[PDB]
Amino acid sequence: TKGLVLGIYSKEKEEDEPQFTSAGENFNKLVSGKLREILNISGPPLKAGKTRTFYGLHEDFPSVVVVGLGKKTAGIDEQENWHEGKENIRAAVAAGCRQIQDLEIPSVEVDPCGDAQAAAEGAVLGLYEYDDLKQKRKVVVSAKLHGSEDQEAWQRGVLFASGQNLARRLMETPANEMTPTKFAEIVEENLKSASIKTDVFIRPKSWIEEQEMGSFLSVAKGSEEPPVFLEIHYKGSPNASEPPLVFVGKGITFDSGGISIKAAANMDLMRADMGGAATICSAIVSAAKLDLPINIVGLAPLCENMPSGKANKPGDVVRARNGKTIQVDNTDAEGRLILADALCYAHTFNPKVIINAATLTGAMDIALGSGATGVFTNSSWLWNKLFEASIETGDRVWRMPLFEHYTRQVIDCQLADVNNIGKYRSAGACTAAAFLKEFVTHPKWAHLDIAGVMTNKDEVPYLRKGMAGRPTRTLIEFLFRFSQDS
Amino acid sequence: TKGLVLGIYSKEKEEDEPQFTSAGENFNKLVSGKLREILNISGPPLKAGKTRTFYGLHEDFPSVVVVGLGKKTAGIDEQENWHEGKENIRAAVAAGCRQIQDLEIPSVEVDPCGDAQAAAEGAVLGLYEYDDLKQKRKVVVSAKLHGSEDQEAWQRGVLFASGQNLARRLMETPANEMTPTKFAEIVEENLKSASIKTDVFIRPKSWIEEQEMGSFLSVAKGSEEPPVFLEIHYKGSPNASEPPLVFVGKGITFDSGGISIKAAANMDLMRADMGGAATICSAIVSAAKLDLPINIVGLAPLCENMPSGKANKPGDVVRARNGKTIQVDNTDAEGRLILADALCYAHTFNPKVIINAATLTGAMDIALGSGATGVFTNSSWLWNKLFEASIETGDRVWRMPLFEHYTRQVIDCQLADVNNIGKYRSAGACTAAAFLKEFVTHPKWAHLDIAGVMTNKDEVPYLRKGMAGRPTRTLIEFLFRFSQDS
Ligand SMILES: C[C@H](CS)C(=O)N1C[C@@H](Sc2ccccc2)C[C@H]1C(=O)O
Ligand SMILES: C[C@H](CS)C(=O)N1C[C@@H](Sc2ccccc2)C[C@H]1C(=O)O
Ligand code: NA
Ligand code: NA
Ligand SMILES: [Zn+2]
Ligand SMILES: [Zn+2]
Ligand SMILES: [Zn+2]
Ligand SMILES: [Zn+2]
Repeated sequence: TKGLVLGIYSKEKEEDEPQFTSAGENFNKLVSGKLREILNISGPPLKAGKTRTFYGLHEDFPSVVVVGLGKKTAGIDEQENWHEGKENIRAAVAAGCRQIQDLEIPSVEVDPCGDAQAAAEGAVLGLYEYDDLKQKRKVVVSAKLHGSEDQEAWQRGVLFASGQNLARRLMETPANEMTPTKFAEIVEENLKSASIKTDVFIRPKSWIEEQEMGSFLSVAKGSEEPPVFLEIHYKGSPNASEPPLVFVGKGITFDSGGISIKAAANMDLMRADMGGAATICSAIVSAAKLDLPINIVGLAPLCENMPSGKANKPGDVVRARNGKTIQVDNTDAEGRLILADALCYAHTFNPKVIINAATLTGAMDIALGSGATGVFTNSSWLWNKLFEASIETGDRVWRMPLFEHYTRQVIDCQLADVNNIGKYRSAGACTAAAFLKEFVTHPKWAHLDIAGVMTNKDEVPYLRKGMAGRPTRTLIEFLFRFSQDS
Repeated sequence: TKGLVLGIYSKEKEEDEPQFTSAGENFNKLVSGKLREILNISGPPLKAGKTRTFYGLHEDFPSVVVVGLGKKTAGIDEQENWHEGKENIRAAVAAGCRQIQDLEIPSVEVDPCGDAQAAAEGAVLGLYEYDDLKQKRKVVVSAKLHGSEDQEAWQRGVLFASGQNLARRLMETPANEMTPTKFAEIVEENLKSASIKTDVFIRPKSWIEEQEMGSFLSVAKGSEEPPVFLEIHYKGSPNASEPPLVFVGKGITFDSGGISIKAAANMDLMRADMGGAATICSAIVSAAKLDLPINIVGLAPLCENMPSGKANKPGDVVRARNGKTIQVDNTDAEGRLILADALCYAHTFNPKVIINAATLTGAMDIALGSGATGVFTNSSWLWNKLFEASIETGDRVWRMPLFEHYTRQVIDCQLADVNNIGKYRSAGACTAAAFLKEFVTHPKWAHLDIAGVMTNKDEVPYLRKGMAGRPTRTLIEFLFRFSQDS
């Protein structure tokens, strides 16, 4: 059994009937107009993201799912900050593929819908499900481009989507499996499979201690799970000495909050508190697969945050790699602690830019939810590049303020140079960002608080319920454009 | 006794000593160099916002307070989104005036510090205190410009600051005094004192019922305090038919949350839940005092949100003026309910723009705190105008997303067209904004969630602890520039 997903646009006022994509019209022609005929008979027109299934139209395609693509000329939506057409395609195709999968069809050919990359992303992101630990699973669906004219674009979409799906897998996987060591090993095998122009160092605790990362170590010690500092190098630049772009990701494989223990409700989701590491590492893996002509370094401090007889204690003062002391008033604000040391280390690479990602604050979720990743940056150039890339990917970013106003609230510290929690409970994502900035001197640094986009329920149509792996594609697009432009 | 506030800048590397402002150097000359001499003797240089008091330098000024103005050439700070020099002046002067007041001196002359408006704002905003109900009060200080060359700029500052102080007074005043009726009467007398080219209508409940404002009425009915719909007109345009700019403000004189009752802790601050009305009305009063050549309409639905035998009940469905039904799942999300009707009414004026302000969500506070007012708008032109004005005033704004992503979460309603609370608890300010947008069809609408800037502790140096009256000056500046530019 082989399924087929075909797109149809919303009817324009000047048109007598909704128009099929080129593939749709061709298939209709192939079946002597039976597709149009049955679609007409089926009832109301298919709107954006809606689907309808027709059976027995062609011996090779017992199941044909037509999906609504919305307005054919839908481009950049000035109000939504994204290319609407691409988003329509991703959603429609995802919906179509899910329908094919529900019919238990193992193979599906997908209409490029005028944008093969978007179509591929919809199919690949849409079909993804982390079901490795389930006895009962949906049929594995192999999605392929319908036709052979948009191959590179289609594969580009598969690549981008696969990068995000890698992040989703890493985030979704339970923490007892996805330990710091396991995460590092999976990223290592993926990066090495992507290109041999790579180096991966799964730095052990001894190295971390040697690097004087007391902040990171303070978080890790509460747990019996060994911490690791993942360092990955992708040497894509023609010039080996070319300064690299450095990505840093919060890799808390599991966050119980530590002594400042979290509430039980939905704490299981904290297995994705390493989403920052997942997204930046996956983006680098994808950059390597794209063979981007740039040098990139990925840094991911990985550990668990657990309560125990040797765990971080509220009030404890720890020393970051840069010598700055930190008062750990709340052990559940551990992401900024490990990032302090990772960000310090990031400067040793004399990077062109430093971008960190982290499921850093619930405040970010309360601020923008899953609508967009919050971006704190001291460079409007960098903000604009990330923003422009997000318009293309649809995985939106929204700028958040890096004001001294917030810095003042974290450096007002009773015992040390900086407190790991603001003196007020307001603007949690902003004070967390201000804290990170105290460990950054680089002129082009961007902090992405992805706590709000850590999961998906139904907000992003082409992502099934679960860890979202956002905004991996936006980072990939950013890297791609940087390798071409910047 | 008459005090004197003089400014001194931070020493530049090329300078041999920190430089006084023109007024400072002149005074020093007047006292034969004794000011410089004593300042030198006093110790370390005065940094931005710091002050030092010197006594007996001149028979007419027994107390002279020198204040640090920071870098003389401090201009627009690209990272802080404000004119740093103006902010330095406001803070320094406020500090100086507070010192003069502590010395119980009733009159103070203030150095224009190279920017008389900023100096005036610092003095007027800085000295303000709502102490009408206190037996023990600080000495009333009369601040005046030192010299007579920067009079218009100084008075402009006093005007802007007075506008904000009016908002602060309205917000700070206890709700049993600042009732809907009282608020309306105070705004009325202030607007009428500002210009005779005005009309004020304190619309009674009967009018509100006539206007079919069922949403607004649903909120008000729980309380015995009569609701009023304040409608103010400022006819500043040379052309009476010139479309007006319409401002709308949430005027909940007191919010107990209603049946969805609030927690006791700090609920007293909800006497400022009419801050939206306070800021937009005050801005209009100030626009009138500035005699801006534009037509402006101010709309402020005013009422209390109280629990009682006839109060809004969770689940109740009310009908807005535009016929849209609203499911009131949480009676404490009442601001959007009254704004729905006010925003609908705003369209009847065929306005050029519609800007509403409201202490709408705690989510906004969690998002940006008092760092900046969150601005939701469907017009980048409008956003940019507000942003540019905020750079000048220092009362910053930060854009927040108006995405369908959030709309979907409020129109997913069990009983009606729209639910007054999102289906998820994330992005509270965004879903609240999305709710408002369902009552807006205008192409240039901006919603300002000022919940985070409702109060000040010490974030804004020139504002004493209490209701902040923000971002009144930014609205005034916006209006001023619009009357000149747009
Ligand atoms: C998503 C983050 C990172 S794991 C997180 O859970 N935080 C960070 C801080 S916020 C915070 C909460 C209360 C007082 C001070 C800060 C602690 C914890 C929390 O919200 O209680
Ligand atoms: C500042 C605002 C306006 S008065 C406010 O207090 N809200 C608005 C809503 S948010 C909300 C809270 C829980 C569920 C749904 C929405 C209710 C109340 C609150 O936070 O509990
Ligand atoms: Na995980
Ligand atoms: Na009040
Ligand atoms: Zn935590
Ligand atoms: Zn965490
Ligand atoms: Zn309320
Ligand atoms: Zn309220």
